[PDB]
Amino acid sequence: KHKNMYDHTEITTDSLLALLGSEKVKIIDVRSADAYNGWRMRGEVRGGHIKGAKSLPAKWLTDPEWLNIVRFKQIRPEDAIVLYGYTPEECEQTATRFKENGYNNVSVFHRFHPDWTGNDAFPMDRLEQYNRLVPAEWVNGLISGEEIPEYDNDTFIVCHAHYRNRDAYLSGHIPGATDMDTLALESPETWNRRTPEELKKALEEHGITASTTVVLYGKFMHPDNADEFPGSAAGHIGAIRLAFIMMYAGVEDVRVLNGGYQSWTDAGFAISKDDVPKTTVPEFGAPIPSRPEFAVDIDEAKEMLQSEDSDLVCVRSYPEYIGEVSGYNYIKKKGRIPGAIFAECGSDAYHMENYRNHDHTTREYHEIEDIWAKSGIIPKKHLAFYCGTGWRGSEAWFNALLMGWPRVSVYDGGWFEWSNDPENPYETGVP
Ligand SMILES: [Cl-]
Ligand SMILES: [Cl-]
Ligand SMILES: [Cl-]
Ligand SMILES: [Mg+2]
Repeated sequence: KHKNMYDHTEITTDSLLALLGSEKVKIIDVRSADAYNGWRMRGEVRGGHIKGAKSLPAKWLTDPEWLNIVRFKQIRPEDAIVLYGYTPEECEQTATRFKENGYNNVSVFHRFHPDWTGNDAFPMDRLEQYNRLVPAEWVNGLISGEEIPEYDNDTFIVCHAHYRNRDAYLSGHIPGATDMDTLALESPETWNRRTPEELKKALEEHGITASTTVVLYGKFMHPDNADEFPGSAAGHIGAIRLAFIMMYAGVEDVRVLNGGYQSWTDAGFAISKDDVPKTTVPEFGAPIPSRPEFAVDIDEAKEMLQSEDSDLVCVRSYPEYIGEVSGYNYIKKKGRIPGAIFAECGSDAYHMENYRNHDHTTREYHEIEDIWAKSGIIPKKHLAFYCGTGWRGSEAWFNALLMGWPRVSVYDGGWFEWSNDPENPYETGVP
């Protein structure tokens, strides 16, 4: 009876079942986040995670901040740790890593697949709209013409988003993908979505119809506030921003590659440097916008601040929230919209650390859900997420949409439109 860094105790199905409600037990899913979200990556008939399990992909073992990731997930040495993957062998390195860092109660559950996934009495959970947030393997099957799950279409396009930075695309992109400048779908004057006529033309010239499956992704290139356009380096926020606008416009099937370009190269797939010409289409095929409820403008937003069942969700940084900085080099006004609920995005206007993992995949949705709930951000309300100009609001909105929330919007104008009217009230300083 000694602590063994390399030999791990197995916990049986019956023991684990009896512990599903224990507050002192942490069930840890070491598969990829996409499998955790619900993708049936090994052909299992029930996808998702053991009910109550947290997500800690073994892929993160090479991250030097691994222990800080564990600690901010509130996984503590006094907890009983139960690990599972598709196989117990996939858990061994994670089990050892926990034991090397002072975690003495670590078990491996051997029978998640196919035992747990294959019996409907064993409770599981999943991200309700997981099929909109696709893994790299799905994209690779799509462009290769292979059969893939959650796809019944015959027309697709892979779109590499960027803000006036074609080099983000030309320096390496998914084979066959074409680039879309974010300026194609949003106006540099208002930083809102363009008019219906402009959206129709822009989508057609990029080869997109309403019945085209659009797969969006961007390249993270370490945004720097010292640069004139830091957004040129936050390509995957821009991709989700464009996903919002396309879904607003009326593209029926929009997917986002979870984690963006890094997920493609982390999977080891081939990259291309061809400047792929556009294959235009003549008619978009649906009235624009087909889903106008996704977009909230300033008059409705003011109404939502007065309504009991509605709220605006400020997805800005803390220095922006208290009026220390405006967040952007082209905005002078500092302050915040009075009455909005704060949901801190991350470090600045071009980072989403509170909504992402280190590899830029979306944060474990239960964590987003629970933090939001502590502030009264809940699905029974009509929610309009916003930020400076709508990029971060769109990513927060997308995370809520993935959870299946029935009334979530982006207040497009954000602080930029709000503060451009001097008659609009604003707060400043620490609350
Ligand atoms: Cl949907
Ligand atoms: Cl990004
Ligand atoms: Cl604000
Ligand atoms: Mg805007």
